[PDB]
Amino acid sequence: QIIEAQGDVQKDLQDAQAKAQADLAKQNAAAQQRQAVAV
Amino acid sequence: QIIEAQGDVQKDLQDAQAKAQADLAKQNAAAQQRQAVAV
Repeated sequence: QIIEAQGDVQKDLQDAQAKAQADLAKQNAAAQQRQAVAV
Repeated sequence: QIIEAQGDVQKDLQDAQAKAQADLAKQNAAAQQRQAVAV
């Protein structure tokens, strides 16, 4: 039970981390295309 | 209960860290576009 609780809290922690990383990557790609399209 | 409290305090810690990282990335992108638009 203790290991399952720790695994669940971890799993949501890395799920939030992965979502944040994906959002950051999307924002970086948007910034890159915005700065590259200008000419 | 202890594991849930630790998970909650961690979760807010990495949420603040991700928000700070996103703000830093936005500031860096703004600085890059400002320094590149000058010609």
